[PDB]
Amino acid sequence: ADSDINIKTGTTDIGSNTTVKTGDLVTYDKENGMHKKVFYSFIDDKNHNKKLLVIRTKGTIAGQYRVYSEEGANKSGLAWPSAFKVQLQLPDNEVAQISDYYPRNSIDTKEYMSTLTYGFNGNVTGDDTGKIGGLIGANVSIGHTLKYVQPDFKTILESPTDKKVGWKVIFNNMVNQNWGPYDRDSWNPVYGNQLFMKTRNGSMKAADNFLDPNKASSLLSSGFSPDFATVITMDRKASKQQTNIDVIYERVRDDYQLHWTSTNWKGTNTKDKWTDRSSERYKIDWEKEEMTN
Amino acid sequence: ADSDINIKTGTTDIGSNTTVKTGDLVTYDKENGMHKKVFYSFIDDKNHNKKLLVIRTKGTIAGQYRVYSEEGANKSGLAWPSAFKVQLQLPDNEVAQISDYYPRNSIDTKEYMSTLTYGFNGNVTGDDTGKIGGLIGANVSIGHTLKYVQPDFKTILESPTDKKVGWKVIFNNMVNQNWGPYDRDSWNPVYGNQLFMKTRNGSMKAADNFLDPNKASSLLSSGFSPDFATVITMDRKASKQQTNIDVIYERVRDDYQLHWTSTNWKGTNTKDKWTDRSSERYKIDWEKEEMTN
Amino acid sequence: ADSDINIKTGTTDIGSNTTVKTGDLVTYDKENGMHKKVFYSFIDDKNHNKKLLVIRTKGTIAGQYRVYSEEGANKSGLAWPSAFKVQLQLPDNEVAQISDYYPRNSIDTKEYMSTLTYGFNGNVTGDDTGKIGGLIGANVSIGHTLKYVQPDFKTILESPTDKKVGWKVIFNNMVNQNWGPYDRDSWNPVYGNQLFMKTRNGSMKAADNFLDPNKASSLLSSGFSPDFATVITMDRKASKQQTNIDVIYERVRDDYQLHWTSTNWKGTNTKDKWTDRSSERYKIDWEKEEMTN
Amino acid sequence: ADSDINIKTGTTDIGSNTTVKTGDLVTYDKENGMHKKVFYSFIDDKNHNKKLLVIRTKGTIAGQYRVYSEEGANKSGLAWPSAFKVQLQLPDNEVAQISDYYPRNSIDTKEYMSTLTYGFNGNVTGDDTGKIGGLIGANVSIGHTLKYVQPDFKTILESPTDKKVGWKVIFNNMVNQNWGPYDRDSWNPVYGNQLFMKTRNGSMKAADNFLDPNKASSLLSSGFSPDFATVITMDRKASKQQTNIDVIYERVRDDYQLHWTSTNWKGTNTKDKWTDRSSERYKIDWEKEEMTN
Amino acid sequence: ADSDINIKTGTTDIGSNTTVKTGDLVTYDKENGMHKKVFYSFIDDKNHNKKLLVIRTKGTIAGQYRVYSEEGANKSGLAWPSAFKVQLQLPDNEVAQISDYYPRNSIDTKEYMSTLTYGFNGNVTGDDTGKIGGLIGANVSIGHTLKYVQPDFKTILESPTDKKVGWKVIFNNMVNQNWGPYDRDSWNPVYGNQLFMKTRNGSMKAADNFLDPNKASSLLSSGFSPDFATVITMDRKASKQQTNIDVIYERVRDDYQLHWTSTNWKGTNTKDKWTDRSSERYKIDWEKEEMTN
Amino acid sequence: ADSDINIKTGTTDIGSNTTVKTGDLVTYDKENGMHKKVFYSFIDDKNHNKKLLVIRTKGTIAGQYRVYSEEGANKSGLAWPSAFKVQLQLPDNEVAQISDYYPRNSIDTKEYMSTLTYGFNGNVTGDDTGKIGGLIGANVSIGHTLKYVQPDFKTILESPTDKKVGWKVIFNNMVNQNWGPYDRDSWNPVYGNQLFMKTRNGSMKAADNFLDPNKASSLLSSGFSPDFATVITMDRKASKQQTNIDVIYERVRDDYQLHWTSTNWKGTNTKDKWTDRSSERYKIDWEKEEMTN
Ligand SMILES: CCCCCCCCCC(=O)OC[C@H](COP(=O)(O)OCC[N+](C)(C)C)OC(=O)CCCCCCCCC
Ligand SMILES: CCCCCCCCCC(=O)OC[C@H](COP(=O)(O)OCC[N+](C)(C)C)OC(=O)CCCCCCCCC
Ligand SMILES: CCCCCCCCCC(=O)OC[C@H](COP(=O)(O)OCC[N+](C)(C)C)OC(=O)CCCCCCCCC
Ligand SMILES: CCCCCCCCCC(=O)OC[C@H](COP(=O)(O)OCC[N+](C)(C)C)OC(=O)CCCCCCCCC
Ligand SMILES: CCCCCCCCCC(=O)OC[C@H](COP(=O)(O)OCC[N+](C)(C)C)OC(=O)CCCCCCCCC
Ligand SMILES: CCCCCCCCCC(=O)OC[C@H](COP(=O)(O)OCC[N+](C)(C)C)OC(=O)CCCCCCCCC
Repeated sequence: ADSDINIKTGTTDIGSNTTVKTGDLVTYDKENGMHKKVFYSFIDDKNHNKKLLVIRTKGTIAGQYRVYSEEGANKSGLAWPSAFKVQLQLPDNEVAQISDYYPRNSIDTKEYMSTLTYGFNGNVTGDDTGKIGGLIGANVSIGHTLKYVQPDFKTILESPTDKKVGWKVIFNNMVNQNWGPYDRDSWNPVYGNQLFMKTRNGSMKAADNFLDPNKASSLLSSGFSPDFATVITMDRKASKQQTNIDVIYERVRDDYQLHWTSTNWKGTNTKDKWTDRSSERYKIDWEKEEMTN
Repeated sequence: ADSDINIKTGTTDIGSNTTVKTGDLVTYDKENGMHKKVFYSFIDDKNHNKKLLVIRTKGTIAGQYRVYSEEGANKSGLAWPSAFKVQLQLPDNEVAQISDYYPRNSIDTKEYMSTLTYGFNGNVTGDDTGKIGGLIGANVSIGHTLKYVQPDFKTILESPTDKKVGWKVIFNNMVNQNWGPYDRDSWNPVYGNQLFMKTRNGSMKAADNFLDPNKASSLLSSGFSPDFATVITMDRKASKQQTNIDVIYERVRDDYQLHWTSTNWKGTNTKDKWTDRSSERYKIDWEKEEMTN
Repeated sequence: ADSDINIKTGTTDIGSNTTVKTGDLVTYDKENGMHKKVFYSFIDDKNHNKKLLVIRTKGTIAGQYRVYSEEGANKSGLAWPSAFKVQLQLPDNEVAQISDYYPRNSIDTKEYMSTLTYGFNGNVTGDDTGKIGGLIGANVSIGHTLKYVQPDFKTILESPTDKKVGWKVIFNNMVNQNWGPYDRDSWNPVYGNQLFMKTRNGSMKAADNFLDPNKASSLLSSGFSPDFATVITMDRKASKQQTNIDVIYERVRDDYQLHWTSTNWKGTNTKDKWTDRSSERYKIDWEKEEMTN
Repeated sequence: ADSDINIKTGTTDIGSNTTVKTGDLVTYDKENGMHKKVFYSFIDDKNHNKKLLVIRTKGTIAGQYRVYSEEGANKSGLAWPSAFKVQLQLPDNEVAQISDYYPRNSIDTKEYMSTLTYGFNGNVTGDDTGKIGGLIGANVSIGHTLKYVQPDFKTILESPTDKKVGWKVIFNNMVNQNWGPYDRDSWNPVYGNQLFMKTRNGSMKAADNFLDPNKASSLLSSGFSPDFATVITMDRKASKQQTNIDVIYERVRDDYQLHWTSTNWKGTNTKDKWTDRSSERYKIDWEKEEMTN
Repeated sequence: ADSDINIKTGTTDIGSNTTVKTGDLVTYDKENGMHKKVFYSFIDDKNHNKKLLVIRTKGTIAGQYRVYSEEGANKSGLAWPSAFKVQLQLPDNEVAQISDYYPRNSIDTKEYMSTLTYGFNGNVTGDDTGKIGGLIGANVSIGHTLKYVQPDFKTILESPTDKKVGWKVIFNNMVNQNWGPYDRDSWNPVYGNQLFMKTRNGSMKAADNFLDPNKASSLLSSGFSPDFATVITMDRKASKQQTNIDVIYERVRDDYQLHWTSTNWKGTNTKDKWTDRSSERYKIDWEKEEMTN
Repeated sequence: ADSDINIKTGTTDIGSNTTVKTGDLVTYDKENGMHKKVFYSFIDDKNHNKKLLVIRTKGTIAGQYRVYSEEGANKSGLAWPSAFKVQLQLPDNEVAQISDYYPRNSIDTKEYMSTLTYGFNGNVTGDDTGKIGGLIGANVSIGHTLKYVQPDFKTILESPTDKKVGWKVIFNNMVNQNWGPYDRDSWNPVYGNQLFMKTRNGSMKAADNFLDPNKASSLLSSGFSPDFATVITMDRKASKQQTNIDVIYERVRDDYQLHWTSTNWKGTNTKDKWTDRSSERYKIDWEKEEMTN
């Protein structure tokens, strides 16, 4: 908070009394279903030290959640998106540098609660025959309760070097049919990984017996639309005013297969089966303030 | 957050010191009961890279929740809106492209809570006859609690290609008569799908025995009014300054039938029975900045 | 959110650098107790496409909650407002159209919580005679908890056509004497519909035995004041610049009668007994920007 | 709160009607994986008393979470970041001084709840033989509940002297596999420190049996990006207008080793095993208002 | 709230259309580890009645939490900061006065909840021999629950006279090892004051057996940074325009000693053992609007 | 809310385009420890109807919590502030009037919750000898829960007449040693009023056995600083432009005495023992817009 040091709010920011030449580039990769788009902005504030360029890789990545293979009613497969990734890179010999990037790793908290209870009890028992009985008792109780919030997909910021910065979205865990949350490594000796399992012992065809995409999380089927910001600074006295950038939109899928053993379905997951990458190279012209490709 | 990179807030946005020519077009489709409307705005900022056009498909889609067929008191049917859809498409040969779209798939979270309890107990029992008894005990308890919020209708963003983008609204599940939430695939061996069932074993006429539309969710009967935004960019040097768009407002209904077997009502649901589509083609004139049709 | 597409906030709105000629018309209908009022505003922004007119039907509708008929102490009646309605309509041959309307159907959510508990137990029992006993036990528990918020009166938006748009307020359910919520269709074999019942088996006069209006919801007795907004657009090249509108403020009452059978009171409800409508026709003059009548 | 003393808000702040010359310097230390960056701003308000300079050490520090050594399946090690540190220092003979620093130690609160319950009980027991029995009882209960929120990593502000100021981020405790929170000093006689333990008695290779980095907290693997602000004031009449600063980005790792004793895995932690420091010296030129190096 | 009297918000404040000459003075007291700093501002609004001066004693006070003395493994001591204080004073003969001071005593609230429960019970017992038994029971329960939030350190405003005003921060109570909150006066017959005790009956060296500073509250080890505001008014017609102020940063430490009696550790606390004061005298020159020393 | 009537926000307020001459007067009453201060503002808006003057009686009142008398170890007393009061009055013959006053009586709410539970139970018992037993049971439960928040000190606004207006702060109730809240009228047959009691049956000296001021609420010891606003209007055509005001800062103390009967301490409270008043008379000069004294 800038106002917490007594500095008037907004004084230290950059971009006042200047003209910013924004832009936009959109490209669709039919092969991988990645509607990538980048929205840039050239800021050159005279009071600043270096020329600036903010790249916002909005785009969108499809889900690709479908049953790829079926072999009769005995067994069938399924491919689902294990994690989405997007990164920006620069040539090793380039002179520009990565300055900032908004979505960053943040610390996570958890509640905690301790309970202690003392008790006392006493009753008097009697019957018709005149018998009289008594009972005196006591009890103690100690309790620990711990609660926290865990999302289905967890965004991460990979260690950003000077030249390349990249994010990542992975599959934390999911709740199926209102049952206990499952994850890729979850295992049960009888049924196995029940992640995307419709019925434990249904009699339908194996390919049919898969969780309906609507029931599952949206990102699995309808894709994930990133919103990431990075800022690139280039010295104003550099001999060359042209730079090249590479943007990647890789998506990683997994193989989930359920198998009918004798009576019930058995689910197995094979992480990191396929990976799809869609890299496009853009060219930056600092002098003209336009990025084209 | 633009201010989190130290850039002055609002610097990177587009639309400053420019005149935007808005508009409006309203049309009602009596056949399907879809009061469709589009509210557009032409933004051509000199500091930007391409001409812009934002389309907000506000409109409204009716519910169409009524008992379509009745056959005596033995059985009767009912049609309800399973899902609402709206999408924008462009001709394959067009040069414009889809840039953005507001309502997007978002990650969902869930609470979690683990509990552990230790116990101790002891009592002394005595009677008139002088008998003295004792009791010492202990117990342990482990508990997992998981809570999350699930809406009745869940909006989704279908995988947006470069040329076409479309949303979708589906029926998650509903609570009937304060009873457990039901959904399309819910089944009970005795009664069956009790989704829109008034009384389990009422003696009234079959057509009468249906959940009152007021009790159910509003969207089922009174319709759903969308609010979706998309932005279309067209290069300023293109030879042709005219483009055509298509807007669709399809709505999908289901068939719900309850049947009197011997004593109680039995309910069955047949998903995706009917679909109603209302597509209108608009023409865009970038040079004059007006969309008409 | 306009700022979520990178457009500067407020750019796409209409009404900048223009003069709006507001107005006001108030009329009271003594027969039906409806203090109806409309607050209009003519907006004609040169950058827009059509002339605009926003109508805000503020007004107010009385409750009319009273004991209409009494027949000795054996039985008596009561009329209460089941639902309030207000709608705007245009002549079929008119050229203007309905564009927007603020209060719209919204999706409703519900919480959900699943619980699972394991237990263990063991005690050692002994007495004076040296007898020693043991006990080992275990238990499991499964719990589903579902919570949601339900208001007394639920506003709805009837399917809006091009020419007419109307809202509606209905009676969801009410809590009486801190007892379980009741509604119009609620029934109990012994007492019946106990909605507005003071005492189950009081000995007072039948007319007296009714819930005090203060205890009940406010809208029942003191009326409901609507706040609804609609916008009408008319093409700027139309031959005729005059339009007629109709505004209706209908209110629906129900008959609630309690009857002394032998020992306790019995309550019965007869929905949709009376309806009161108060329609006034206004005239719109686009050229002069004034609505009068 | 400035407005709480009746002073108009923002009156006492500094930075109005002045030009601030910002800047930026980025450097990457390949050896230690620390993408350090500093964003400075020279403020010289004529109404103020001294020249000002705010340094925001944004940067980023990698996680470095990996299995460094493995010796067959009997045992293997692991190094994880115990704490991240960053500090600014000035030469002892310098004339500038440290004025402020935003992230500061803050007081922490805890909930508290006391419960007291009285009880009464009575039952009548009878059998076919005509025997009649009674039971009267009472009980009391006292309960203390205390709850508070404890984050995984806890930022601290080391005692700031006049010349040097430094922050610190340490490892509070973590929740593993939904089990009770663990910390560095946690110990269990059977298993030991179960902090980063995959399975208690799994049969896999020792190196394999480690908690997946995705499951653990993000900062452990993907690094921690600091955001700390400090302000340096230098008198405007000083003979020398040049100052030197030192910025350090030390990171401390620990050694976590699990050992297979006879049947189950045993985990041991050795705090403060390695420390990595990356110090860079910057030069400040007050007269020209530029920091370079 | 100024707007609650119908006065336009901000009308009654002071500081509009005037120039405020701020300042800053920083000094570090190596002997006591108190990085004291004062940030002043001279406001002389022509519409006001007196000259104004707001002093914000930001500064910072070190924690000084360490084991001062150890005598073998039998016993050892510890000194921790019991309370931090800071006050401003004026000479008795001075003419200026204290007007305001932000952080002020505030009323504290507590929740409350009363519970009442009625019960009923009945079971039918039978065996093979045809014996039939019954049981009818009832019970009542009354419960009072009271919850409130209590911070570790509680800031107070000492009774402010005309000439001197001073704040105070004291040690409310702390939670150790997730156990019941402890305070200075807490006592246990077996162990004693268990405030900063690592293990109840550990076998390590006495000096070693102390709570790790990281586990404890931050203010204990890393110090407390105050933020207090006071405003001084001086008449504009006074003969002398020079005033002297004194600022004190006293810190009070306590002695905590744990002692090995025969088997377990015993902890004893001796409140108010040492006090450290660091007073500096500043000179105020109203005519020149500068405070120097 | 002004914007809820369609009036542009802030239109109806007073104070626009005018100059307000503020002020300040501070006086300390050594005898009673009341640092009283008044902050006035003369507003004369030409569009208004009367001259305005807002008086904000900020000031501060000391706590005066101490053991006044002790008589050996058998008994001792204590005086604590029961209630703080501040009021403004005008001479009866004056022409000015009291218009407004911010802190006003506000309605207080309470939660409420009704619970109902049905149960069922059944078990099968068997032993080695082949005996088989059964048990079928049921139970019902009704519960009322009511929760609300009650502060320690409750501010009130005494009935404001035309000439005088006064506030009041009283002692609602307090929580001692985490035990049930106590108040002035609380009584216990064995111990008595245990409000400020350290230990029930401690053996220390009577004067020593009193609750530590730090443990109690802050206002008891460190005093209460009021913040109250009132506005006085005087007609602009009045013959006399001078008015006199009286400001009072009375504080009421109570006598709390604990007495050693035979084994335990007994506490008694005598409400309204002493009262301290400090009234100062100010003179208002409307023509010159200055209040002096
Ligand atoms: C895997 C299990 C590892 C052992 C964990 C030990 C830490 C938990 C301590 C514990 O049980 O809580 C403390 C309780 C409650 O009493 P306290 O709060 O200590 O008050 C003393 C009253 N008392 C003498 C009648 C017992 O007092 C006790 O009963 C404590 C007795 C000494 C420690 C052993 C307790 C066994 C707990 C499983
Ligand atoms: C479908 C069921 C699959 C098995 C799930 C195992 C995971 C749950 C572990 C569990 O029951 O919780 C741990 C408990 C509580 O004690 P801990 O927290 O382990 O402390 C040890 C104290 N104790 C030796 C007296 C037991 O200690 C135990 O009693 C654990 C014993 C070893 C695991 C088997 C527990 C059976 C749970 C159904
Ligand atoms: C109207 C009632 C329709 C039936 C509803 C079935 C769905 C509910 C399943 C259920 O009861 O929850 C699962 C429980 C808990 O254990 P799980 O979480 O399955 O862990 C297995 C441990 N166990 C073998 C010792 C039981 O394990 C069981 O006991 C499940 C046994 C198989 C399903 C039948 C359960 C009967 C529930 C009324
Ligand atoms: C490690 C344990 C140290 C001792 C802690 C003592 C402090 C806790 C006091 C306590 O147990 O709570 C007070 C209860 C509840 O009654 P009160 O609220 O005192 O009302 C009196 C009614 N009664 C005479 C029928 C009992 O009344 C009592 O039963 C209090 C009796 C005197 C104190 C001893 C209680 C033993 C608690 C472990
Ligand atoms: C240290 C203890 C001091 C005594 C505290 C007395 C204040 C608490 C009163 C109390 O126990 O709550 C009221 C209950 C519940 O019934 P009520 O709400 O009074 O309804 C009457 C129904 N009844 C006749 C069947 C009892 O009705 C009763 O059982 C109240 C009977 C009269 C007061 C004595 C109750 C004993 C409480 C410890
Ligand atoms: C100081 C006490 C004054 C009396 C307060 C009466 C008001 C409370 C009524 C009450 O107990 O709650 C109603 C319950 C629950 O059943 P309901 O919700 O009435 O459903 C009827 C089912 N049942 C016939 C099997 C009982 O049904 C009953 O058991 C009600 C029976 C008639 C009223 C007497 C109940 C006694 C309560 C202390």
